[PDB]
Amino acid sequence: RFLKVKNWETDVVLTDTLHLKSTLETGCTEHICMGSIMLPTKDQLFPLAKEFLDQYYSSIKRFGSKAHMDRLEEVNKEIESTSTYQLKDTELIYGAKHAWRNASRCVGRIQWSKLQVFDARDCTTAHGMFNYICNHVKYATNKGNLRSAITIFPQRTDGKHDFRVWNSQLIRYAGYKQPDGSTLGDPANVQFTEICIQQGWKAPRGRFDVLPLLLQANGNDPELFQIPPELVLEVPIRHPKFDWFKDLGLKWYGLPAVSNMLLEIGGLEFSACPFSGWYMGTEIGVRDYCDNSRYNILEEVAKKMDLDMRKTSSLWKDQALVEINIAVLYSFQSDKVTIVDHHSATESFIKHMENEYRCRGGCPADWVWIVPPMSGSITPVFHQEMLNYRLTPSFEYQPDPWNTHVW
Amino acid sequence: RFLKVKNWETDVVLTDTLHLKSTLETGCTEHICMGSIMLPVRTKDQLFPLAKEFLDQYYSSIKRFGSKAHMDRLEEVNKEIESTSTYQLKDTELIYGAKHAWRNASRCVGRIQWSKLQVFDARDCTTAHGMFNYICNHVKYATNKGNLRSAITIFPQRTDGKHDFRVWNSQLIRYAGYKQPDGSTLGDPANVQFTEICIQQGWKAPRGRFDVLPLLLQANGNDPELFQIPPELVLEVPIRHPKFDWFKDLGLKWYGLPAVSNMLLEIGGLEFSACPFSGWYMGTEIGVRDYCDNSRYNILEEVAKKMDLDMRKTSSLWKDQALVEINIAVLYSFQSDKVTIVDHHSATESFIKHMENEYRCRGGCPADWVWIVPPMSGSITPVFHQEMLNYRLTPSFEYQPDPWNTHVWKG
Ligand code: HEM
Ligand code: HEM
Ligand SMILES: Cc1cc(N)nc(C[C@@H]2CNC[C@@H]2OCCCCOc2cc(F)cc(Cl)c2)c1
Ligand SMILES: Cc1cc(N)nc(C[C@@H]2CNC[C@@H]2OCCCCOc2cc(F)cc(Cl)c2)c1
Ligand SMILES: C[C@H](O)[C@H](O)[C@H]1CNc2nc(N)[nH]c(=O)c2N1
Ligand SMILES: C[C@H](O)[C@H](O)[C@H]1CNc2nc(N)[nH]c(=O)c2N1
Ligand SMILES: [Zn+2]
Repeated sequence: RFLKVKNWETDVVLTDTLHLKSTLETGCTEHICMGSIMLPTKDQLFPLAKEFLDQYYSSIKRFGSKAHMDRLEEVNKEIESTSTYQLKDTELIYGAKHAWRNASRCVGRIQWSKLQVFDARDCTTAHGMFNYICNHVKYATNKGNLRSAITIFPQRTDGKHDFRVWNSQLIRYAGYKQPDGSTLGDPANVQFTEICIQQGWKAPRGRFDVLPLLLQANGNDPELFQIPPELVLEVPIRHPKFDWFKDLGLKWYGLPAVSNMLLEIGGLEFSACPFSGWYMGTEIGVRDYCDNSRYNILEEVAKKMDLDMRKTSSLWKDQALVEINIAVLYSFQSDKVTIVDHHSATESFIKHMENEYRCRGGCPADWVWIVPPMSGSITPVFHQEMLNYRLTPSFEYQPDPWNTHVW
Repeated sequence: RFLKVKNWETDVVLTDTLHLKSTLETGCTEHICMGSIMLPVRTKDQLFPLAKEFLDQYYSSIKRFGSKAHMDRLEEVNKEIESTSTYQLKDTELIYGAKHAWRNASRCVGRIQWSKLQVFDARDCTTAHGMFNYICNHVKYATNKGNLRSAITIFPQRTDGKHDFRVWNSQLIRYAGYKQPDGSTLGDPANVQFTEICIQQGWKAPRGRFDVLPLLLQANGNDPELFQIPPELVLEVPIRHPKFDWFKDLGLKWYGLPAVSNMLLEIGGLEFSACPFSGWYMGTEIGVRDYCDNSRYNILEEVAKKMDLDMRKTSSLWKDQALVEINIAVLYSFQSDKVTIVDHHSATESFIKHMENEYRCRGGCPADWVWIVPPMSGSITPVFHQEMLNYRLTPSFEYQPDPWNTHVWKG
């Protein structure tokens, strides 16, 4: 019930108490561990609200004050007559900041407290959503000096009037099925590309086609919008020693911006709440470029390096993987667009973790997502035990909305 | 109750029923996942059910479940337990048991090999010297002049927990580590404490960077005794790089035989506290872990220096670049000397085919993703994208505390 985590490279032991305030379920039992599964009324709403306001008022050093009790009352009365309630601004900011503080999969949480929150709760149409979004993108991009941010659309009401961003990320490249039967562009987005084309998008039918936004206001059918090209900062990818690298025609976008999650604060659900930070190199260089199911360019790169591709044991995939990632890092840096490498990101999180242990009594952390997808055991997170548990406020993953929306 | 695992790369969906036969606890609950925690005298009473569970498993596997031969053996074990407190495994059962402990080892990527396992029965061994002989024979048989064969040697079972057989070495073959007065370390820093116990026990230590440790051997609850493995039995590979010629002058070598000797084998309720086993290396174990862990031989800097990488910012990926070359070197070296080795690409791929076979034939394959994914290049190996369920089946191998923490010195 008080739990220890050991770092096996340093012998630092941390004691976790924070887990006891754990509320949601993990998917694990004492019989089966699900650590590597990607997806494991007025009545219920008041405890949730209470649990949240309690932590808020504690955080502002006013637990059990006149102002604390007064708010519990007001919220309680609002639920009883309206069946929901509204967060104060200051509460909203705190909820969003803490949702990221609680995100057990996120290696970049050292920054959780620097999050600019944009209150789009007064939003009513897809056009409003687009406007808010363009502002988010421009503010966050900051000409390349990236700033973390989240934009929060109106909370779920009765589930029939949800605001949703249909894209999974604000900025993503189109994927298209080809005559030969292979894939042009990003295969991750085939399904969504076709929907866009089917909503009406004039697809340029290229390899790095920035997709249109699909915006749903008040549970209405969604509409398309192109993001002003001048707002989409992109980076052409070159190697600091391989001259031919640039001839591959590779580019990536500077702004990672998750747009499909559901944000839960004090029992209220914000179903459209797109957020953005900045890339860790490996997310582009390892996953976007190299995954079998993604742009998958290892064979092409390995050939240009004239490596021995006859046997897996020449470690040609590995050698090419490193060079691809040097190139991502080098390009972003050369163009002055913020990026971090896995070494410094993981070093940063270790410091963050130790901060959260002395300041908060722990830090939920999912080791399967925290350890980088290349060079695992030479980053310090590999040797660090982590406890994974669900705390609220949180971000949850949610069903791709076309399986869920009626047309 | 059915459970599905998905492969995100292939979209193959597998159904696990096997987890229904799981008994030991994981350490996880519905409130907390312990999946990355390294570590998350028996009684007459609990024993016959454990025996019976095991023996029903054995008899189903040979297609004699319900046979007279099965019921006779149940009653026979029954009796033996009540009159003597324990029981003895037949040869056939011991072999089956040791194969299934490997089969159920959810952290092992090598399990495609599980049915090929040479079992050596050392249950007549009564002394340390006797243990040494048996271990020497194991090492010679498994080494096989470079053409490694999987094997395990099984020493007599625990009785009252006061007469335990133990190999104090954590692997049969490992290098010493010596802490210097100045805080540096010569040899393997993992093995420094154990090396101190050996020096203390009387070992004369050459004090260099790759000294093979002496076995420390405990028979029958007795104080352990020192023994030198015959050096002609210790196959070693000097490490060189196919393109870089300065690599060999780093002075590096490694032993060919990976052989775990500190674990506990449990079969039908019995505890074998001494069951050293051995297979062959996956190259990243030496390349990534042994050489490049910071707490081990820590050679990334020296290798990047000699490679003249830009070492002034981590974003050159100098560590990553040096790591690949070392790993190329280890696989090159083993292969040139005809010592069995598998790379991580080929080992993970075999494992996914093993894993799928197991779902079709057995109803599951428990697997610990945190351990199965190699410690480099994780995401370009197909295990990365594989969902896995982790659960504890017996027969099983178990960590046991280092013996020098528990032994009462007879003096
Ligand atoms: C400041 C720079 C940031 C870095 C370097 C970063 C790092 C990452 C990384 C590497 C992942 C794994 C992504 C994957 O492999 O799919 C991740 C996941 C995630 N991060 Fe961050 N993050 C940053 C900012 C943010 C911000 C601003 C938020 C929200 C406010 C956030 C919330 C999340 C969440 C909820 C996940 C899990 C996503 C999922 O489950 O699909 N991160 N983070
Ligand atoms: C074909 C040769 C084999 C290969 C390539 C292989 C591969 C591996 C690797 C890479 C590990 C992880 C070690 C680490 O990174 O800490 C491992 C763990 C393990 N393997 Fe194997 N294995 C092989 C044969 C065997 C055999 C013969 C057995 C026993 C019969 C066995 C049982 C285990 C156990 C119990 C663990 C976990 C050890 C622990 O918890 O410390 N393996 N396997
Ligand atoms: C089925 C499913 C569940 C889930 N939680 N998330 C997904 C999305 C998959 C999981 N990894 C790749 C893909 O996610 C990419 C979007 C997350 C990227 O997250 C960030 C956010 C940042 F701000 C910065 C960085 Cl480097 C990464 C799918
Ligand atoms: C605290 C703890 C628990 C535990 N279960 N196991 C350990 C042993 C640790 C895990 N990494 C370093 C040390 O491993 C050496 C033992 C595993 C090696 O196993 C094999 C066996 C083989 F036949 C082949 C290969 Cl590549 C590896 C420590
Ligand atoms: C099956 C496994 O859970 C899955 O492949 C995970 C592994 N770790 C990950 N780690 C990160 N950061 N992102 C991911 O998408 C994944 N995928
Ligand atoms: C803390 C963490 O669980 C621990 O470092 C694990 C991570 N994965 C590993 N995987 C293997 N194969 N071997 C190990 O020693 C470890 N160490
Ligand atoms: Zn778990």
